[PDB]
Amino acid sequence: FGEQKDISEINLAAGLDLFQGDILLQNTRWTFPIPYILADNLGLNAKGAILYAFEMFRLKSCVDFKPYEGESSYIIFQQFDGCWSEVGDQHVGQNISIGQGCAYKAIIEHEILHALGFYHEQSRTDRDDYVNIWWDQILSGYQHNFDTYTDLNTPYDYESLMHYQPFSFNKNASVPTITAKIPEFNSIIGQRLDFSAIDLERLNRMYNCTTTHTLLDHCTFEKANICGMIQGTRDDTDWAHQDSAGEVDHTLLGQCTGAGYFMQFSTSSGSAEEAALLESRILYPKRKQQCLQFFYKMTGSPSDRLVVWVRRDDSTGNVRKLVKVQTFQGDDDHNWKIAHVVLKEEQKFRYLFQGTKGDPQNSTGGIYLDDITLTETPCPTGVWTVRNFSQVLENTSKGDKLQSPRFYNSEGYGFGVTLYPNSRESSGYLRLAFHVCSGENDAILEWPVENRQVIITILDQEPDVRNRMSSSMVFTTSKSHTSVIWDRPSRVGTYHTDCNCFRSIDLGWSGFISHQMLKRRSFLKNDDLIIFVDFEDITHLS
Amino acid sequence: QKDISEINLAAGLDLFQGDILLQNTRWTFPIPYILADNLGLNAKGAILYAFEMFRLKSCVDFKPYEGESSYIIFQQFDGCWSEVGDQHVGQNISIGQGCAYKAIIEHEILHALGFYHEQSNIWWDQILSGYQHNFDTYSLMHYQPFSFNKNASVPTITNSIIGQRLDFSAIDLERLHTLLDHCTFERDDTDWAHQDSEVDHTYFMQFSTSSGSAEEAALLPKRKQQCLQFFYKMTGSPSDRLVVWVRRDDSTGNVRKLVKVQTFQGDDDHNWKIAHVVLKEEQKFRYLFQGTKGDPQNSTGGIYLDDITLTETPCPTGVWTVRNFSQVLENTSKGDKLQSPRFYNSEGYGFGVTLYPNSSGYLRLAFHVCSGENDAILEWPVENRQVIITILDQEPDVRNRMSSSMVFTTSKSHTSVIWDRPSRVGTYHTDCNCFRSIDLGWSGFISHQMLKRRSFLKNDDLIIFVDFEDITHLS
Amino acid sequence: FGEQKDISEINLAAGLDLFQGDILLQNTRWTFPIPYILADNLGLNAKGAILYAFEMFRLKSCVDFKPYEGESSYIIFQQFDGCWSEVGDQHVGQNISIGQGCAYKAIIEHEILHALGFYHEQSRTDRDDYVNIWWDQILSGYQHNFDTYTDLNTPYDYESLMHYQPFSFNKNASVPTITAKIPEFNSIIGQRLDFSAIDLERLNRMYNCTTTHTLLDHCTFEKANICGMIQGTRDDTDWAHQDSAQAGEVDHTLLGQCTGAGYFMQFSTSSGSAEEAALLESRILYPKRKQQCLQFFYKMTGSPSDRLVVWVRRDDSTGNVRKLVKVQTFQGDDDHNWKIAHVVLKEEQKFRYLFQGTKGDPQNSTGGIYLDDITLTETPCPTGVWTVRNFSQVLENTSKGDKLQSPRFYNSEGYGFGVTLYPNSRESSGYLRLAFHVCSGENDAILEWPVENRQVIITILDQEPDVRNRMSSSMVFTTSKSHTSVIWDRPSRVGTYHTDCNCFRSIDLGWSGFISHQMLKRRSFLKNDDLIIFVDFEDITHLS
Amino acid sequence: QKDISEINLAAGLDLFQGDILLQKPNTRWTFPIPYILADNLGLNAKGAILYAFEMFRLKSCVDFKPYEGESSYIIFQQFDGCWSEVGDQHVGQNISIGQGCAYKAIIEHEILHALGFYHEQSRIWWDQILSGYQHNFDTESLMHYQPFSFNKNASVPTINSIIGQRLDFSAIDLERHTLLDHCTFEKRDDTDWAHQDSAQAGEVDHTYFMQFSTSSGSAEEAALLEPKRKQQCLQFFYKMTGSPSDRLVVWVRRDDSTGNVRKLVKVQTFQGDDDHNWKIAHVVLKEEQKFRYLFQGTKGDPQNSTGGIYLDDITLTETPCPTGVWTVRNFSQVLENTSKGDKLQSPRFYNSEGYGFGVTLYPNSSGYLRLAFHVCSGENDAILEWPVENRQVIITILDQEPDVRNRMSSSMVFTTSKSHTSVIWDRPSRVGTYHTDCNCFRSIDLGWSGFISHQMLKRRSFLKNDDLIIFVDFEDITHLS
Ligand SMILES: [Ca+2]
Ligand SMILES: [Ca+2]
Ligand SMILES: [Ca+2]
Ligand SMILES: [Ca+2]
Ligand SMILES: [Ca+2]
Ligand SMILES: [Ca+2]
Repeated sequence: FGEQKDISEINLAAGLDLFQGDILLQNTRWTFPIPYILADNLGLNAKGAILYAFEMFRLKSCVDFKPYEGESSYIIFQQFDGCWSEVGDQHVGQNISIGQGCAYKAIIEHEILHALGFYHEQSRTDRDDYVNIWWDQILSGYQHNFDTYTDLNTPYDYESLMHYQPFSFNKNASVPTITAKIPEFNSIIGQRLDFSAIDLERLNRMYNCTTTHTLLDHCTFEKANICGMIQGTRDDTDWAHQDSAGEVDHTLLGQCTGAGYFMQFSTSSGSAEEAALLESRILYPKRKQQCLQFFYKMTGSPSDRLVVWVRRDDSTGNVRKLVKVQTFQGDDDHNWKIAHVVLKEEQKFRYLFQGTKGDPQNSTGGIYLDDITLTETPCPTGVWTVRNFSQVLENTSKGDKLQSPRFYNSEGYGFGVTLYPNSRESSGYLRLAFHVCSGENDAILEWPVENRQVIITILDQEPDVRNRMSSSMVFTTSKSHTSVIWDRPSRVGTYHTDCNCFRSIDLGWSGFISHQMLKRRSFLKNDDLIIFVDFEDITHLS
Repeated sequence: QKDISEINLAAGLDLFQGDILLQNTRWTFPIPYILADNLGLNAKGAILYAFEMFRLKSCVDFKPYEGESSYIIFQQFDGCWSEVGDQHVGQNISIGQGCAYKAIIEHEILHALGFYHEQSNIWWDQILSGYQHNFDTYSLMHYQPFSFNKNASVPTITNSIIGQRLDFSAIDLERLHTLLDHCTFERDDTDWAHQDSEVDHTYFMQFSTSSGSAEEAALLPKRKQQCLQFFYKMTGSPSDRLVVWVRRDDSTGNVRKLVKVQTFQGDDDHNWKIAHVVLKEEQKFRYLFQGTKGDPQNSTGGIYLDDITLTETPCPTGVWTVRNFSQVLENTSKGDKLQSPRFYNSEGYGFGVTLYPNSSGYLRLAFHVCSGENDAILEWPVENRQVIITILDQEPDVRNRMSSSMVFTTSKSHTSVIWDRPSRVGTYHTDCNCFRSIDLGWSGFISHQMLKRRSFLKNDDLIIFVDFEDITHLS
Repeated sequence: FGEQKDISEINLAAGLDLFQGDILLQNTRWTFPIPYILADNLGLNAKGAILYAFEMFRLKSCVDFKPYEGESSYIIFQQFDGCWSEVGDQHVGQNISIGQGCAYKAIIEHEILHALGFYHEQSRTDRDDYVNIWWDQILSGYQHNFDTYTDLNTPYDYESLMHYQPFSFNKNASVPTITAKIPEFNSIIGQRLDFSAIDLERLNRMYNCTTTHTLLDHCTFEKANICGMIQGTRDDTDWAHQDSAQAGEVDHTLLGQCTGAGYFMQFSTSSGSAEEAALLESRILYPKRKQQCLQFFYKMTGSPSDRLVVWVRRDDSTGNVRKLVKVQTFQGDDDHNWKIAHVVLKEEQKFRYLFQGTKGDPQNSTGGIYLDDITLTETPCPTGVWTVRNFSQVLENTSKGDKLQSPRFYNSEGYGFGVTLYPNSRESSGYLRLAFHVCSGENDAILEWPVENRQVIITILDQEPDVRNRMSSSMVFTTSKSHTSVIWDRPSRVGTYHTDCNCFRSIDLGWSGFISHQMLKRRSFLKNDDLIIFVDFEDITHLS
Repeated sequence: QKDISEINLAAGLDLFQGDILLQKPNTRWTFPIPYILADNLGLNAKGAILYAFEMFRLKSCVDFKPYEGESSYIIFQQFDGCWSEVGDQHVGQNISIGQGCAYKAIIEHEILHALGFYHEQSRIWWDQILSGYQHNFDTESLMHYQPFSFNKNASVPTINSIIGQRLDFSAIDLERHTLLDHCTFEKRDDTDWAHQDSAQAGEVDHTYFMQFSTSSGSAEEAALLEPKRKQQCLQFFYKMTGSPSDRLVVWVRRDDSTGNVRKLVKVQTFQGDDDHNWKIAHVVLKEEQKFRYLFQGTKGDPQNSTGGIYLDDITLTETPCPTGVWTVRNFSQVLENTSKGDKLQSPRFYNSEGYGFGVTLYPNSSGYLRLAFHVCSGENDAILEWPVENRQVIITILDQEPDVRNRMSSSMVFTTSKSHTSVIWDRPSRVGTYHTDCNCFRSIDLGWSGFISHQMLKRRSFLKNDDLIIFVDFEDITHLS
């Protein structure tokens, strides 16, 4: 794929001269939902990436989008030269361009923020206060892209998705055109992760947003009211709200004395098959599917059991009907784990955790919970936790590699992630690459695999899913990838002993994230690197 | 189970032909219906079960009475009766206590749909005085041999079929929504072979596993939910595997998106078997069987399929197949018993069936609740859950089936309360490592003559379906 | 004054039988600003208390209030029997009653939340999951006030100002009618401090609020961008940003409870040349009133010759922020603990606040200037501020009816006054008593006596840096000729002499149960073991 | 400072009566006069014109406002010479303020022409006039021709020591908005202020005076004696012979917003010391609604007091107060005892932005007094901008006359600029000389060697009480750029 280029490099290479690089110039605030059209010229990877960007907006703001219906104003997405947009609505159909390199989540989010009404962060009048502009290092004629002019009463943000990178319109790669007056920020400006917390604040103050479209419930256990959860009465005992005073919480990891709370069910005493029930408050879903994400730990007997249940409506408006959803079992890990459970609730319901004592005569520990989130989105297909990443990074040379355990999609395709901690082609970067694995389904499946989107995402472990800045990369499997890479691994795959399976050649972004960035933004919380991977058919957008 | 003529005689009624109230005349579907508050919750659940049978075997449909010129209201005021024919005005149907059995309910509804009795030799000298007019002239709709009878030693009508209470006969259905597909058979590496009687369960489809490479394979709605039923056999390696897949629409009108639904793994029972798979398809789709070779050298047989059906109904919560039932019925004295495996419902209650092949001249089934790993999250005593026990008619076409069924609702009135948490009221059995409740059921569930009568004992297998569902929402 | 009564007791004493104790049941959301009328029957203390409640709404939400002027829907405040309101926007007229005894901040805030559209927390459909109703302990014929009657995806709030106290409609004072299922919350339910965080979240979701009318700036320094502040270029050095991990350093935001987190600004005075300085400066701020209060925490361990100067830079009338004006000077002294400062600004045009540090004699200084927890609000600064050191040790070492007295403060007119604190209240076991008194001073000959129609507002500062999440306890009264033992005549006549001020103090008047000890220990009121009290004393004759 | 006739002669101009432009029924202005300050007009000249307009508003009903497109507007520009068109032309008309015309009395002259006036010139030493110019003599006043105007030989006047003054308007020039209150006293508390008639030796008025005695009664006994702009200056003369513990407090009572004036705000406190002479006080008021000023006298120690508090000559103007004030006692003795180049230095004064400054006085400059401004290092220096530029120095010798119509205060103005070198206005610790009296560096003095003549001081009331009172102002005018 190659290193992701900045929008200013793309539009310069495309021979454009729009105002401020990506802004085109031919009462101006939208009324939600914004009508959209994905045009036929727009490539399949770009269509998929645009719909992934819309899910981020719904998870983090009140912004929403719909297919066209004969409405007054609308956004048409097309594959023209360069990445560009027209700032604010303009009352008859406006056009966003995404083409020949623009198909990245953060670049599409950027072009949509222009259409919502935002200008560049560095375009504000008070740039001369926060950043230096090296005018002698800007390319000839392109100085006009650094001119200024709108009072939402908010501070200047170096993390803003709407900021230029240190090397924008730059005549020699050795010397940046922009530098921060606070030196720590020189490696922050022009990030391509996600919306900053100040970007979401400004979007919400401009559009009177007070709630998001796809977040139902969120609980870190840090308030004594336990987020309005309730304890069972028909069960033998109760969950204790503990305060981190030989264990640490996942919200703060014991870095704070007193602060830091988690729920515990002690398995070291009492009768076998005694249980404790923790239940949510009544929730009202707005989609057919939800993902319950939580962090848990087990140290007791292997026979101890954390079961996830739903109690849903009886169709008469009484929340009485139980259903058993997933079971987690005790083992030898003894560290905090991430769990995902797919719910499918179409009517009002509650989520319940049932801890149960398996062998209390041979247990000296228990079950722990922290950091719950419920979203109205699909759950990540594969999740890979690399323990002790800092030590992995210090013990590996350039071009040493780790491989995930084998994973499987809904159709039954097998796949995995290869991690190189010290990237061969990019010194000081981590390289992630995607490979297909042979499996028990290879005869019912189609080959070569095509039109499936791969989404790889490094999780920012921030407890509030709104403020997470997770790094993501996306691609679509195509016959144009040759060495065809995606043919049945049996014919061309390099055999591996650890799965008794054939792995395809791996085609992945050489620079996924810098080592410097990995250190910050809670990505390596607990020194665990957490990678999400999705592999899904997008042929229906064609 | 008492007869309708007995129930109405015991109620002290004197209706036309024993169960008709005499106060064009054909319905327009769906029939608008209202369930009265007086009507029992157990009766309401049984009435819904009867409605499902009507939709499955006939065009007849039932809808809530939001507004219509004519409709049916079900009452428990006095005995069991139904005015014959649509009255052009809202009519009335009575479901007497002791007549909640599904058969009795289907009978009353057949009168509302317009039927008179099938009999309408008669021994007039054996009839009760003052009831001879119920035998005047002018199947589920026939009198029993001892209807209005004065002396149990002699019948009023002459035999063993008449006044059956299984289901609609094929003639009752001929004289009168939820079936999608049915078949008796009469990109992948290899094909399934269509083969002839290695005897058919009804022709059958065979995928051979005795040759070639490992992991070679062969491939063969109006509501929200469906049940796929099929018969299968495996004789190859225990490594061999039958997989059930759905291919569904991607919403562009293209059935392409695969989803894996169930896997069946080879095992040492080499007989034919019955499987149920729940499909949850809300758009157009296909069901696919993937056969796959697990270890060809070790394998000396194949995978076989026969008697497929797909219905828009919930799959049975547990299924038990008692093998060599003729030999079981011979090998058991009165009060010898068999117990099913430990099944579970959606709420996680554990349960089973106890069978006593010699009850006199009847088989006896009884339901019991087993302790399970969910006993702490569950509610006790269990109430307002309906139990359905059914003996399957193995007839492959679901329209033609006359499956025996019985029903009851768990209630604090059942004492010896039988339904409290089994660890406190029940007794420990080593064979499940579990506590079993007292067993409650019917001493007369089916006659030994009946099991022989309608191919229930095909392959000498007896197949029992059991369901245990919360019906509190009807209250 | 006595103990503050609950709204249920006040209406029950008035013999009323309203819906849910305080609702009158004669598109239903308001359009801001809400038109209001303060009726002629409404007493002077109630008028002053209602205007004080409107300033809380403008600090914590987008709610705002304006004069009648002939609009179709308006709130009329009147002095009928009981404390009660209608619910929502009638669109014709709405009466809210601030009866006798209703004139306390949190009661007026409650009635205004009813008019904004809120019902009680203990009447929700899910309630029976979260609290127990002891039906045998309710008074005969009042059980309808605990019946169940709006879904915003918000959880059940025990802290809600809209929740009933444990003894509401109770037949026996020893047994509660309500108890929380989570047992810690039994002393939280029915609090009368302020809006909870969840109360404000629900108010803001229901009205599409994203900002507040009277907050201009806030900064705790916990983000490395220093909340949009900038360093000076014309000065001699820079302010550092320090992490509280070093021995002998501690941030005011988290007080080292967290480790590897907690930040403050430092200017070192332990080296360099005399009269070197450093500037730290705000973003460009746009005021919407004539007056502002800058509140910040500071500490000075350096030479008593070191100086912290607050400056403003304001617009020159060309639209360029260039004109400097000097505002306040703070000097080094021997109290090395954290201190609270308040500086009044009077800016009518866009401006920037600046802190200048200055090194005086670094030859003999081993310390420096420290800053944390800045806030700027469009409200008048507190007239007097009293910090009681080691309060937990004071509370343990004092007996019942021992006392402490504040320094002597002055109001704008020049009246001298102070606060008397009794840590272990005589009349209210487990409470702290605060009481006001007037002190003789150098202005007693120009001032009017007996002092009447002035309003006293006493507040205990919650110390939470983000002003939207403070739950400060506040109490109010108006000086009146009825107060006799007249208490408010010139202190040299009616007072007693005190050797500590060489002055005369009036008889002290206030609330014996000002706050419970359990409440002070729960929230940030005793942060660092400093208790911070604010007091105000202003003329409200113009509301008459 | 040169005369206007010399400035227009140096420009080589030949205008009607030397400074009137004639462009060709009855014409006369209707106030306020609309005006424009042109972009070509230098920064010192813009500031000097605005100081001249405050004199018009302080002394007359004349007023000035910005352009609104009416038929008549006056545009001020930097052409050659100082000149004007007499009276309203009924169209836009121009005033020229050339190089050297920035002095207030020259601007006041050109404006008097714009209002409509002619010189008092009337039927002169013809043999002393420059060849050809004789027509400019055809037929205290500011407009009166200077004695040496249109003169061929500096040894002899053409036209005695009063004529052609450049102080201010005479009373007669005013005879041909910003004063609120004025009193010379000549026409809840414990006791009263005594109106007193100067009948006791050693107790004489500054002009009758108001007296609060401190030699009897109890301590802390008191007596009380009780707008079109946002800001006002209360000027008064006071004296305090009593205890150093005695106080004079200035208080304001303002409208409470019901229309009743009851609220009291403490404004300034003045404290007794061992200077028993009359002092001049300035108190800034900031009143936007109706109000009363109050003086509270208070007895500090009646057991160690043999005197009192005295007040005289109150005035209240809707203008900023003077930034710094200096009172040179016994000037007549100073002027006799000093030689050429002996000096006195003012106490350090601070503007609103915090720049430290002062004045140097040389009493014998020949026969003139020399005043010069300097910047002093102070506690703010690190935070201030340097070199200081675009701040306007005004130095004024107050004519002590209590009625503000009758004052003729000598005033000079300049604007700090990088062009001033010997840059004089850089930070005094870099470019100045250190002094032990202030413990501070002082920048090089810049000012006028001929600020006023010793003759002019005697004629006016500047030397009342043998006090010379100097006012100084140092304010940012960058916004006029
Ligand atoms: Ca936690
Ligand atoms: Ca067959
Ligand atoms: Ca801090
Ligand atoms: Ca600096
Ligand atoms: Ca008096
Ligand atoms: Ca006088």
